[PDB]
Amino acid sequence: DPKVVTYEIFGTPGAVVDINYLDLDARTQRVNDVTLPWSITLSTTAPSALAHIVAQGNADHIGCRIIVDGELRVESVSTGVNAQTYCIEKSA
Repeated sequence: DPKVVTYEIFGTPGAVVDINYLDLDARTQRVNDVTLPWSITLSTTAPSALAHIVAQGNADHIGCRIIVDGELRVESVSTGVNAQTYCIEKSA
């Protein structure tokens, strides 16, 4: 069965952020003006993949998770004015 990778961005309900995330073709995607909380789910038949995401907007509290086949792999949370959050999983 395919590997399922989910990115989550969360922290301040209703905050608006912009996002760059890596898809499972190793291509960087851009999403602008997204409301929190937010997620996207991707899948691949490759057994191993790089995954990473960065988000930033008007939230003063913001975090990210990378979940692979239901398993939490990495988590980061930040507090600060217009804070940025970054998660990377080098072997999803």
